Amino acid sequence: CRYLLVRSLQTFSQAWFTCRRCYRGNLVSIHNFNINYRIQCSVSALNQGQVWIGGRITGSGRCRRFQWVDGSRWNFAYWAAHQPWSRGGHCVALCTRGGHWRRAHCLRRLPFICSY
Repeated sequence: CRYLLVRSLQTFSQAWFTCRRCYRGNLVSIHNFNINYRIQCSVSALNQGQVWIGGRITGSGRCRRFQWVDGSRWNFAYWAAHQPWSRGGHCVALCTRGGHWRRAHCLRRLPFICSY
């Protein structure tokens, strides 16, 4: 799997289409700790505090489940302390320090990681 850091600040919806349109790929799915760490290393030189990953919440009410926008199975999560269930939104952002994930409102411009 290859990861590409796009430093331009885009909303989550803009970032997913751009990966598909510019790089023929998707927002990164993260299936284990080694990938999370490799990405963390790739974003450590970002002055931006958070990056978009391909994680989103789907469904309603009690049937709320996490999904990858590439459709792969959700088998790993590296949540920050007090994350998720924070009500901060339906999209997932990786913290550039420590690689821990946080919920963010999809209407935020962040850098993002494509996988290809």
